Amino acid sequence: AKVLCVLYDDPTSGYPPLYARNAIPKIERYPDGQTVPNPKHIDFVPGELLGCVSGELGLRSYLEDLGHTFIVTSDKEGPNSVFEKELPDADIVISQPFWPAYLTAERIAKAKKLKLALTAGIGSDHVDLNAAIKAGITVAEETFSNGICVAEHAVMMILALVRNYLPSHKIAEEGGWNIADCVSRSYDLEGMHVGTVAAGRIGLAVLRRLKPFDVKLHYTARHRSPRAIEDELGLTYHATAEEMAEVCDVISIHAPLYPATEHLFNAKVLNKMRHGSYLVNTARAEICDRDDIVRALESGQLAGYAGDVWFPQPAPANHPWRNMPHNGMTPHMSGSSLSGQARYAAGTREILECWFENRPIRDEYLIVSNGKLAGTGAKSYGVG
Amino acid sequence: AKVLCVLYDDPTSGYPPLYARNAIPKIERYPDGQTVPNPKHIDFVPGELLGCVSGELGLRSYLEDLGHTFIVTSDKEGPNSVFEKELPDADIVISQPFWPAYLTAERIAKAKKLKLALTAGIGSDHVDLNAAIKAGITVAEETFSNGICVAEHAVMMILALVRNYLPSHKIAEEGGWNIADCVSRSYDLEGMHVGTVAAGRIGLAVLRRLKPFDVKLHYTARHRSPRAIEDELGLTYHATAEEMAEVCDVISIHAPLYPATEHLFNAKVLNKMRHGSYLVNTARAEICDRDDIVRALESGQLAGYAGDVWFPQPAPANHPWRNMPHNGMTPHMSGSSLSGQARYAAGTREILECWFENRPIRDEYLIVSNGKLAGTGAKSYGVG
Ligand SMILES: NC(=O)c1ccc[n+]([C@@H]2O[C@H](COP(=O)([O-])OP(=O)(O)OC[C@H]3O[C@@H](n4cnc5c(N)ncnc54)[C@H](O)[C@@H]3O)[C@@H](O)[C@H]2O)c1
Ligand SMILES: NC(=O)c1ccc[n+]([C@@H]2O[C@H](COP(=O)([O-])OP(=O)(O)OC[C@H]3O[C@@H](n4cnc5c(N)ncnc54)[C@H](O)[C@@H]3O)[C@@H](O)[C@H]2O)c1
Repeated sequence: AKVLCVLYDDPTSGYPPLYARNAIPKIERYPDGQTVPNPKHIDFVPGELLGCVSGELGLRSYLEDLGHTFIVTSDKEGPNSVFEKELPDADIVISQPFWPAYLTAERIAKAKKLKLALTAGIGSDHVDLNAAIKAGITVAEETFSNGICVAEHAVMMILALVRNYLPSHKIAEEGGWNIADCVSRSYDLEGMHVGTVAAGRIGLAVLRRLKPFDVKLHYTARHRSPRAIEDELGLTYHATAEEMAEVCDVISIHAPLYPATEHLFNAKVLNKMRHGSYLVNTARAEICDRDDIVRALESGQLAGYAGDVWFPQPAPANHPWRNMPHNGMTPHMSGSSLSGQARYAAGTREILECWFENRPIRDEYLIVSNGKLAGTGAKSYGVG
Repeated sequence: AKVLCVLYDDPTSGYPPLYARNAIPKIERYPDGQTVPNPKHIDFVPGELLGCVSGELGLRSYLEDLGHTFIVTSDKEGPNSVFEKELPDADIVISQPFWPAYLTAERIAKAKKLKLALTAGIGSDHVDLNAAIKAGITVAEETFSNGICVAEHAVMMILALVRNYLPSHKIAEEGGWNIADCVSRSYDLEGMHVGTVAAGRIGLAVLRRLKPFDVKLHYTARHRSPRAIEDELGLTYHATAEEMAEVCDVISIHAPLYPATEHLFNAKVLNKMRHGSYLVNTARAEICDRDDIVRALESGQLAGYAGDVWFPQPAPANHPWRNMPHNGMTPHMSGSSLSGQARYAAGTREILECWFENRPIRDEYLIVSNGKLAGTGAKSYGVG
């Protein structure tokens, strides 16, 4: 088979990078009991940079020894990119959400050999799922592989916004002190009302991390969580995002992107919050209305916004989220921490081993299978 | 009586600042059961900026209606400052750790009428406690008033360092994407060994917030914390900082500054840490050896350092912690969040009410009284 794999470019300083440490923690299970990936072998040391062109997700020896061809590129934009030129006869396509090879309906039609669209990471919305369903393509991802990474990044951003960390660090760097300027917009998180959109794998991980900050917790969901979870954490449930928006000082988004969540957080919802609220989005950018977020920050309706997700990806140099007021953005990096990469690279290999050996891909990894939403896709996504 | 009060300058934009929100959460009690301050009245709305010259800690009407004189200044450096000029006949001196009016033995000797040195906030190491003891000066601070603020700031900084937030935000602001550059030094906190120096009010708050991140928790103290605490958090105790350094990926300092803790974190301790470890210090700068920290970052012995405390304060524009590699510094701001300010300003007034009415200052607020370490000072500090 031909495996076509799109990864981001190597570090500016070169590959490999100079690693700050020589090992990372050993993770065996996710909080819900799911085991970390179980490929037969891995051809990397956990902690290595795997998600860039030279890193290759550690897959080359494995694929070529079986007689498959493995094409790796970062060049993914337009009909003249390496990606689109190599697409028509690729059996399998792999890319990461951080540098996504979009499989639009038009591209799927051109992909005459495509049978498996494999996300390296979590979130397969860069694939047109309706088109994949119609084309009979399997869509899968490494569920939970980098979910805790996102949960940490989200809680970090909540804190940085509320406490006014980023402008205060700039003052330290620039030679200032200026305590009054630092703290004129600095609040404690303690006692605020904080809500998550969804309490899935990441949403629940965030709620658990927020609990000892002594905030009052809220959430919305497609499907309400068990009573035991609500009792454990002291959750207040809301039937809609609008309802939650009315009562929360901070909201963090943790739902997947699909038609029913597209532009969920637009002006109508933003305006339901109390002036000077905070919004963190480490889910997907288009869950928010891009320009309404800017407008909310310019008016102070939002006191701050932060996230690592953008649309499109990569974000153009002039994307308005870069320099809008009171933002805490990063490029899309959370799930690509070196710790996270170890797990999703291992899961990518695990899935390929199953696929090539005619064994099932884990149900929890499935998004689309045999012409319908399947596995986690059937539980978490919609196509309406 | 004459009250001499040193506060930091007003915001550059003017006073009052434009507030992001009009109200803050109501806190009634601290986690150990201690009640928040109980002055008879407050002359401010919680949420207002109080720690600057125009804010006056909300004290002017209270003091002036009682016939006391109230001098507020930010000018605190040298014998020609408003502070040192007004000092000789001041009965009471108040300042905040964030912009501290240092009471050196020399200044205390000039202060012929000084009977009460009152810290607005937590931590009174800017007062020479030996000289205060000699002169029969009462030293007090508002215990717990901004402890949660510091704990939040410390956990925020831990995440920012480990995850490589700050350089990644700069990339987003500058128009880049560069995922490999962002994540070449980005790790999850999950599964790391994290230790605190002390498990006092702030240290315990930090340990509780760290717990749901699924880290392995350690601490060092002169004596063990209660079994209930160790069991709750799954704590591993170490007799010395050196011992804890050997096993932790991340350490956060939460002990007071006095002779036994001065330069505790010097090369000897730092070199016990594994190469690529992280250190956070929101306690006092001089618990670390300033230049040993710089060199540890330059060599990669530490992968990162962050804190909001410096020496001296304010830090000179050329202070080496500002631009040393891989830092997450802010000016000294954590305890002066608007949320914290409401509490310590209320407590400052409570202490003044007791003092003027000839009633005891709360034992937990006392550091020095009746010529010796007293209250919290006797339990937490030393005088070598
Ligand atoms: N750094 C990254 O790129 C990265 C990594 C992981 C996840 N993510 C994003 O976060 C999303 C969630 O991740 P997860 O691991 O928790 O997946 P998950 O499937 O376990 O949880 C998603 C939850 O969202 C709920 N949901 C669906 N529609 C909703 C709606 N309209 N309103 C409220 N809730 C709704 C689902 O029921 C589900 O419980 C991913 O789809 C992905 O987009 C990004
Ligand atoms: N960044 C900020 O804004 C800020 C604000 C306030 C206070 N602080 C600092 O944090 C310090 C602690 O605050 P707290 O409220 O938790 O006070 P605390 O008195 O409750 O806790 C101090 C703890 O340190 C322990 N300790 C004393 N000597 C020690 C030693 N030699 N080694 C290890 N542990 C030792 C004490 O026993 C005690 O448990 C303050 O003294 C202050 O310096 C920082």
